[PDB]
Amino acid sequence: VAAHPWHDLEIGPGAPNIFNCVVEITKGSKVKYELDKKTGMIKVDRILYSSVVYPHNYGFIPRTLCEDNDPLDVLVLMQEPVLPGCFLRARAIGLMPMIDQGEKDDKIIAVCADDPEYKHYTDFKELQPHRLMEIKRFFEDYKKNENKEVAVNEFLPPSTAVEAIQHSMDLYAEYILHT
Amino acid sequence: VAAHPWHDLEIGPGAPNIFNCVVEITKGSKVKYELDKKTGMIKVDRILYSSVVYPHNYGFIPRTLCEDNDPLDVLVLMQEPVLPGCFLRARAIGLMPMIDQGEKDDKIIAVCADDPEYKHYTDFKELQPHRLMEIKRFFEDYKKNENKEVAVNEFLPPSTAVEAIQHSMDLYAEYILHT
Amino acid sequence: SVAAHPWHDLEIGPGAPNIFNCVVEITKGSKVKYELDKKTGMIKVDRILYSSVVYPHNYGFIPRTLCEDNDPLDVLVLMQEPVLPGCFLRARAIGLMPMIDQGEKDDKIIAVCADDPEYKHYTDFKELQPHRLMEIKRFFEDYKKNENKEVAVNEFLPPSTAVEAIQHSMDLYAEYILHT
Amino acid sequence: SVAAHPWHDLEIGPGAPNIFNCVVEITKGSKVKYELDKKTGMIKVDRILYSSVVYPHNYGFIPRTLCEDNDPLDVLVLMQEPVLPGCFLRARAIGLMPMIDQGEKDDKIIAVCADDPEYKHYTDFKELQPHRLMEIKRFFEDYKKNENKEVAVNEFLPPSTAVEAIQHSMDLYAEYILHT
Amino acid sequence: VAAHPWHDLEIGPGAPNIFNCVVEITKGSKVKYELDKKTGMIKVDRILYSSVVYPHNYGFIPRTLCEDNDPLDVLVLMQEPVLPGCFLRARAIGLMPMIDQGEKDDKIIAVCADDPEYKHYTDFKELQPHRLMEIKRFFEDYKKNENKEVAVNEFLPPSTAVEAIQHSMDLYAEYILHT
Amino acid sequence: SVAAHPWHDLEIGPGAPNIFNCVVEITKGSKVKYELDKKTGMIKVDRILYSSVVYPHNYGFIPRTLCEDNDPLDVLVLMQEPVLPGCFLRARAIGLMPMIDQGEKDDKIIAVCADDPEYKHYTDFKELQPHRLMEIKRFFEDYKKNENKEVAVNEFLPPSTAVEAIQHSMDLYAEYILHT
Repeated sequence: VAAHPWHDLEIGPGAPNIFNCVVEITKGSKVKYELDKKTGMIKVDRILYSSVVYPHNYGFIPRTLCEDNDPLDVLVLMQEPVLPGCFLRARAIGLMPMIDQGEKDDKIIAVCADDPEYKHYTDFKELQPHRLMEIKRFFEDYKKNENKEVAVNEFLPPSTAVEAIQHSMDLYAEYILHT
Repeated sequence: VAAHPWHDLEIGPGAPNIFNCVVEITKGSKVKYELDKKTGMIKVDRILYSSVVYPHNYGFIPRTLCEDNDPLDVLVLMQEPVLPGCFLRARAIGLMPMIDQGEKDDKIIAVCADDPEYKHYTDFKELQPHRLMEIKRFFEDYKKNENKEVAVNEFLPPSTAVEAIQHSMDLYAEYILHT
Repeated sequence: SVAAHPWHDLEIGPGAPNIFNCVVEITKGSKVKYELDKKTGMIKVDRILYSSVVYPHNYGFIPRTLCEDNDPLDVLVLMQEPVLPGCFLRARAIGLMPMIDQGEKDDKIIAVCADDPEYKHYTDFKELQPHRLMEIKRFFEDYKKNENKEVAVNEFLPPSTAVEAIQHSMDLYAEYILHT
Repeated sequence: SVAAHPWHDLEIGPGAPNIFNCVVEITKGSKVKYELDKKTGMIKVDRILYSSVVYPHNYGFIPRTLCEDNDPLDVLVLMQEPVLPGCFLRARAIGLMPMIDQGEKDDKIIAVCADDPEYKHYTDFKELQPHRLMEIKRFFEDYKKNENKEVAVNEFLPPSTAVEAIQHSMDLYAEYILHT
Repeated sequence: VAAHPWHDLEIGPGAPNIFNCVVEITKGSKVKYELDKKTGMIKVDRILYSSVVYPHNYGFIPRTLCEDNDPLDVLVLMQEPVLPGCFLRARAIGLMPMIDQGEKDDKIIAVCADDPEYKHYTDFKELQPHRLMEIKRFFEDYKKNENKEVAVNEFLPPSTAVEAIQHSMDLYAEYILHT
Repeated sequence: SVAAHPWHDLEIGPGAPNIFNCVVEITKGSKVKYELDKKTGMIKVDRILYSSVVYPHNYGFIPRTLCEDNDPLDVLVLMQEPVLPGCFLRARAIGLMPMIDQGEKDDKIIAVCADDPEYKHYTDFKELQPHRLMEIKRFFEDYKKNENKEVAVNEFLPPSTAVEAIQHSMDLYAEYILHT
């Protein structure tokens, strides 16, 4: 009756537009936590190799799968840091296309649907431009001292983000059948 | 063998007087976490709509049930913040009667039984009066900017608190039988 | 060279009244009500707040301003980061928050930090999320309630009103402090 | 107006010796041993503590006091919240903590913040939980152990003894610093 | 499919030399959390009775058992605090022999294998001497105000630590068979 | 006695240039770029950093030093604990970090706190873990990138080079500030 956060937590009734999101990393963290797929526990993947910190809460969507064999990642904008392992309701407001070490790794940019400040945003264009620059720079830089290259491209609108999410929902459901 | 914190964690040998308490919210937090009953995970219910913070650690008693269909809530006084999802041993020292949006929602005021500073308190009357005022004001105010009203009444002695706990223990055991 | 009294010896700045130096007294998230000690220029604990509330933003005063209550003009400064009490920064007014505290007028400026890349581009409080304004209003209405003190907060007024209030404080300081 | 040396230029306050201004040097929870630099009035890092220990409460000194060790009288201030080094607050003595540090006497006041709603009503250290007193004693016994320095802490003495010690420091300051 | 952190999390392929470590206590904490063996949850065992804090992250090795019937404890040196309940990969660099209330209770001193600063240490002798003194003093003192005595002896080299770990791995496997 | 301007009125210390007083402006882990206001001696917010980066260590300046850019000599101080802006500590140089910021030279000292038991025993930057040096270099290369400002950081130079740079700043201060 205790849930594995990727398999057992539901994506939520309003998916793909509104979805449960499991936080892995807190805003301001230098610790890169990640879900351990096997156990469903949080593990330290690494300490970041630069004096950088995550600009926002970061995690993944339960019952999603991508071509890299992991759930779909999400950056969640909100007033407050959230603890790793806790889940929240998020609305997608953009897609951030990236290439990490030659491999495609697009990520959702979302807001917390239960944050009174942020829940009213629907589109990444409504954010201050500096914010977007800060996010882009973070992803370009956070693995630089590991001699890894991350290319970050122009963000794409919510309708693209939501298609990405629906596609990962499909890929997950297709993986669950075989098992 | 991994526990759901409401169903699988025992209430403890000394219940109802002394009980295990699962912390949901840390002292000083603006994040209102709560137990997700289905999964047993911690979720963000909301960010508080006012510039207020929880005055003390806050959570629930495992294997308890109230008329609102949730476990019985507890405010736990102690020297240190405790992380959401962690449990501790608590002694009830009072009952705080409230009405939230017309619905009865009484809460226990407790101390941590393993805090050397606080474990020796047996009654809410032993606390400084200002503390009680601060607690009362918090519950009156924390949902005000959501246009919700919470009436908070005079606190009741430990013997009342312990009856409330025993009653929730009964209501839980009665719910578990049907299933 | 001389170490500065932050009220008297810190300049208000070239862009005033529009953009001005601001001395932080209280950090965002604080339950400690620090204030300028006018005699020494040190920061003092006035009180610990009597409720489980915290300052929603950094808060301080404008140097070389005076109000009828004998104090510099108060400012709430929105920006990404907490700032330490006693440090100063450059701020731009985006509104005025009219209040009455224990029957006395006590208007406060709402501003943004002019050197924060995120917030320096705001010019008007109406550009902020509505919730933000509600949180700020509620704070000032609630923060002295458990001291049985009443604060009424009225609708916020535009930047041109803010700027006029700042200019007036500047004149009252010159009249009462600097020139006699 | 003049910016203040916090030892010399900050007044001890109208209620002294009972209630007095206190300058915080070290914040509750800190492993950094800050101290007043007597020459400049700035705060300096004296050392990082040599053990995994932290100050149990805010700690500082009383302005315009002097002890035989050539320093102001030290004070441990109990209250709800951490206070920043360099800020001052109003405190009430509730006891005296007699100690010997490397063979020299070094009594310290134990006090509460007079403007903290929770703690301002305490008048005597015996009103605190026994554990609190044990933690404080252990801290002072342990905090220099890894520097091979010995501190013996004796049983705490009542407020009337505290107040007498404060009055004496006030007199020694007037004698040695103010009047010559 | 959700893991009990002692039973269900693997010790890791490189054990005993490199092992998964479940953090119980964060660097800087006055809260002594510990694993609840029954549930696999984190619980508050006590608030420390002195004004002391853990000098480093602290936890236990999954699928290990000692003569005191608990998993083997580990102090993990790294740049950053880690949250209770999260696991990480650690390399043993020493054994710290202790006697707690007359009972033998040796503990591993390790580094995080994924911390770029610390992963390159192989031996406790490579640490500044003051660090070792600080650690030793912490264990000698942290239970003093509870009138408990902890004797801490000279640290022993990595090869001893690794034998201790292998032995606890054996004791665990021998306990698992009966069940 | 006089309250001190931290650049002018704080002594560099008896052990200089080897060991020197250092005034912290920015705390380890901070995204706020504080700096000394040379006119007042107060700490001011220069900017909030334009990237999601943080200072890797405590950072400040040496009192009674001058560089061609009209500012005291900058210092990065390694130690166990964050230190508050405006406080001073004793530091030992272990290297020099040569940089060019927007085409202008801007060498900075790398040092350790002389009163931190862990770090006071280091004498040379080569004794630090290689990763530590890479993190520091990357910080200075990256921290102004989103302001479209370029900083090139070159290989670090030994303590004897650091010490010479400090001595030179001391002489330039005496020449330009103290003696005229």
